Amino acid sequence: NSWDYDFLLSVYKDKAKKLEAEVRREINNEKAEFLTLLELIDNVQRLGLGYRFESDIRRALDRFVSSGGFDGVTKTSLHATALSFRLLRQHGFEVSQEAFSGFKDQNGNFLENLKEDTKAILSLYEASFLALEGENILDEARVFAISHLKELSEEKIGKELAEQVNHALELPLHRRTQRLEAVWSIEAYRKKEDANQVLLELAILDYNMIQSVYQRDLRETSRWWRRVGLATKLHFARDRLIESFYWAVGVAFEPQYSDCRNSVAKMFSFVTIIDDIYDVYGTLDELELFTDAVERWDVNAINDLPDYMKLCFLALYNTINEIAYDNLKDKGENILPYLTKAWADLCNAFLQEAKWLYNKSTPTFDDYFGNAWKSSSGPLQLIFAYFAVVQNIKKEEIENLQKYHDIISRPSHIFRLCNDLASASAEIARGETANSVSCYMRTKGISEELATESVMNLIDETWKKMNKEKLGGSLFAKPFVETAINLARQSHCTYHNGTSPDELTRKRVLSVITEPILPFE
Ligand SMILES: CC(C)=CCSP(=O)(O)OP(=O)(O)O
Ligand SMILES: [Mg+2]
Ligand SMILES: [Mg+2]
Ligand SMILES: [Mg+2]
Repeated sequence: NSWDYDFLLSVYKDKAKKLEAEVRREINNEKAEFLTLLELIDNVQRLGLGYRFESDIRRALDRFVSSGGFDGVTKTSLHATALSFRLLRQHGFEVSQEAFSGFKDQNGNFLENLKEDTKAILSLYEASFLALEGENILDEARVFAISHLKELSEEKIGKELAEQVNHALELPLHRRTQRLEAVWSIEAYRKKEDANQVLLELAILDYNMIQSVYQRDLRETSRWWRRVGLATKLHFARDRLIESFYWAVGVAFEPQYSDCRNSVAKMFSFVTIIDDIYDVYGTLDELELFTDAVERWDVNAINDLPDYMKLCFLALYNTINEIAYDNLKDKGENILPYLTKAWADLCNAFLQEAKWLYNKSTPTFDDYFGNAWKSSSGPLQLIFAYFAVVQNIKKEEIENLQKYHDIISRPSHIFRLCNDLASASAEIARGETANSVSCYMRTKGISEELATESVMNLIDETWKKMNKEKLGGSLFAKPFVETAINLARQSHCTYHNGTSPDELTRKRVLSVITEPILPFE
C-alpha cells in the first residue's frame, strides 16, 4: 500500500510490522465479544490508526451487522448503542435515530438515571454530532447529554474521566482533526494502567513516522517560500508559511498526500498576502488592476501593475502554472483553466469586500455571507485539493466544483463562520460591520449573544447537511468528501479560545509538526 511500513518506513520497520499485524489479528478476531471489538476499533481510530485498518474495521462492522450484533443490548446499554451507531454511520452503514427511542420515557425524554453512567453519556454526546436533518432524537440527545456533562466535576468522576469530558466539550470527536485527536488520545492512553502496550506502541510509532513525512514536506515547501521570499520584499505582508502547513495537515493528514498538503499550504500562504493587499494595503484602483490581471492571466501585461503588485502577481502566476504543469505531466490533462478560475473568483470576492468597506456599505447578512465564504478561500483550497487528492479527474466533478457545489461550499460556510466568530467581539466593539456575526446582528436587529447563538446553530445545521453528502447520494468520491469536510474540522480546531488562545495554538503546532511524541516505555 501507499502507507505501508515498507513504502514509507524503510530495525524499526520490523517492530512496526509485528505490532501492526498483532492489531489486525485483534480486529479480525471472530471470537471477540462485539462490545470489546467496538471499543478496540474506537481506540484504534482515536489513536490515529484508523486509516491503516480501514478495510479490517469495515470487515468487523459487517460481521457485526450481518449477525445483528447486540440488537438486544440496544435497549440494555446506551453506551454500546451510541458507540455502535456512531461507528456504523461513520463507515457508511445505514442506522436509524430510532435506535435510541428505547431510551426515552413516556413523555418522550431520556431517562434521568442514565446520567449516573457518565460513560454512556459521553458516547451518546459523541454520536449526536453525526446526525442528519430531521433526526430530532439525536438533537435532543446532545441537549440532554451536554446538560449533564457541563456539571460534572473532577471530584464526581475522577481526573481521568474528567479530562475525557472536558475534551469532548471542547470539541466533539466528529469535528476534531485526525492528528489533533491522535496527540491527545495517545498521551491519555499511555497513562491508563490497562492500556494495550502493543497498540500504544504502534500509535506512537506511526504518529512520529507520519510526522516525519510532514517535516520533509514542510522542508521543501519552505525551500520554495524562501526562494520566493515574498514577505521580505512586501514590508506590509505577514508570513504564515508554518501556520499554513499546519492548516494543510488538517485537510490531508494521510501521508500519501504530500502533494495536496504542499498545494494547500502554498495556496493559503498566497491567500494570506493577497488578502491583506485587498483590505489594508491596496487602493481600489490598484485592486481593480490586480483583479483584472488575475482574470486575464497574461504575464506580458504585469507592467500595468504597481511595483509591489507586480512582484506578487508573478509569484502567484508561476506557482499556479507550476501546479498545472505537474497535473499535465501526471494526468495528461490541462487543468489550468479551472485553477486560474478559482483565483479570479476569490479576488473578485476580495474586491467586493474592499468596495463595501470603501463605500461604507451595509449589505444584508445574506449578501455579505454569500461573498464571505467565497472570500474565505475555502472553495479555492478544495478545488486545488481535488486535483491533488483524486487520481482520475472527471469532467462532471470539476464542473460542479466550478459552480461551487455543496461538497465544497458547505464546509466553506463553516470555515468563514468559525473565523468571524473569533473576531466578532473585537471587530464589533471596534465599530466594524465587516463580520458575519455583526451582519447577523444588524439584519435581525438582535443582541450579540443572540446573533452568536444563531451563528452556532447555523453551523450545526450545516454539519447535518455535510453528513448527508458523506452518507450517500454523492457525485464525488468519499475520499474527497472527507477531505472537504476536513476543512470544516480544521476551522473548528484553528479558531478557539483555550489557557491562552495564542498559547494553545503554539502548543498544537509543535505537537503536530515540530516535536515528536515521547518514546514508548
Ligand atoms: C481570508 C483568510 C482565510 C484569512 C485572513 S483574515 P479575514 O477573513 O478577516 O480577511 P477578509 O475578511 O477576507 O478581509
Ligand atoms: Mg480580504
Ligand atoms: Mg483580513
Ligand atoms: Mg473579517
